[PDB]
Amino acid sequence: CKYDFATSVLFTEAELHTRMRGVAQRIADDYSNCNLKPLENPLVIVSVLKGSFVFTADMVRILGDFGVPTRVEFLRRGKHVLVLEDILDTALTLREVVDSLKKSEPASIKTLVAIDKPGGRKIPFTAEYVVADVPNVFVVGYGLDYDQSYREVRDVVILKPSVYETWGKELE
Amino acid sequence: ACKYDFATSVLFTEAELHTRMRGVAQRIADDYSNCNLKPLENPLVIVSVLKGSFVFTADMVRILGDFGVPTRVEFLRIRGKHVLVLEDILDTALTLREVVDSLKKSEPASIKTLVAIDKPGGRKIPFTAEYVVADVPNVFVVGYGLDYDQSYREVRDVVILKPSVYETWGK
Ligand SMILES: O=c1[nH]c(=O)c2[nH+]cn([C@@H]3O[C@H](COP(=O)(O)O)[C@@H](O)[C@H]3O)c2[nH]1
Ligand SMILES: O=c1[nH]c(=O)c2[nH+]cn([C@@H]3O[C@H](COP(=O)(O)O)[C@@H](O)[C@H]3O)c2[nH]1
Ligand SMILES: [Mg+2]
Ligand SMILES: [Mg+2]
Ligand SMILES: [Mg+2]
Ligand SMILES: [Mg+2]
Repeated sequence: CKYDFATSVLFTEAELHTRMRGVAQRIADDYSNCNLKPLENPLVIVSVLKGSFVFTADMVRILGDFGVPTRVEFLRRGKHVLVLEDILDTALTLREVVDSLKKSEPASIKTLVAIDKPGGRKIPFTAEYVVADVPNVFVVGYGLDYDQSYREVRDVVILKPSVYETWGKELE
Repeated sequence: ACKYDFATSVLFTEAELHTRMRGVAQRIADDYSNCNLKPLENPLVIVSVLKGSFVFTADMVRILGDFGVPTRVEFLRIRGKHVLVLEDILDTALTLREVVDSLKKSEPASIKTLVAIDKPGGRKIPFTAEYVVADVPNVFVVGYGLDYDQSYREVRDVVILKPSVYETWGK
């Protein structure tokens, strides 16, 4: 492949940004009757997990270029809150987090994930905004990690078992 | 001269910063090639500080990744490890000192500092960053992680903040 520990590059960096610009136009349309201004009424970004900091940094600057001003917060009333996550697999985290952003009842609350793994659900969750779908394969890159590594990968790729095995007999 | 409204001037852009970051990534590559940096085994621990360094952290770990500097991030808003702290702006250098001191009490292999914006004239205590992306005078800024009350972090460029914005807002 293009990398030396992958078998396939699912989504490149040019694809996600292109998709995130598309979703940004969707969020700019859906949030045009909210009167989104800096300070007074800026959209809130809830950045769950530890691997959502790459997607969050890219998204807040794509929404800003689409006139959708934001204010971020990290979790690792009268406000339209937006929860962001690197990947949506089992969907148990968001559900709790989403249901937990309601106890401080916001103006409105939707979810935005960069990578949706709809095939690995345990409870029926659906995000209003998804940048891309991926089959039930393990994909590192764009902040995603295998034991805290390979987050720095600009692309969403698939780690070769060898990499997962070669690291096996170093642990003990 | 400003490409915005909430600002009087544009000190540095997303393009000015990115080019400066590749040059600092190479030096990070030069000075860390003797440590034998490898994923999982011994990656370069990037300790991101504040809520604002998260932008500068997201772009810098993808430039250090281009030059072959694998990393594992930690956010503080390490034993026998090479730790590299990152912070958006360096002012009084107080916040940096304590974080590094606290980090020093875990005995990391090494430990240096990397900032995107340094305000050398804002020093309460003396402090030198091992790596620096840009220098600004003693003016209040926003953008690229630098915020005005949780706002303006989304600005792609580091800009000086207009006075009207926080005389009107600070009452
Ligand atoms: O790099 C990765 N590529 C993947 O495909 C993947 N799938 C799940 N994870 C791990 O899942 C945890 C949170 O995901 P969920 O809450 O959606 O289960 C996080 O702790 C992740 O480490 C992955 N990490
Ligand atoms: O948005 C901002 N624009 C600025 O120009 C600025 N100067 C100082 N600060 C704040 O002061 C802190 C300095 O921390 P140090 O002790 O490490 O210098 C930083 O971490 C910030 O909290 C700023 N925030
Ligand atoms: Mg996650
Ligand atoms: Mg993980
Ligand atoms: Mg050097
Ligand atoms: Mg390479």
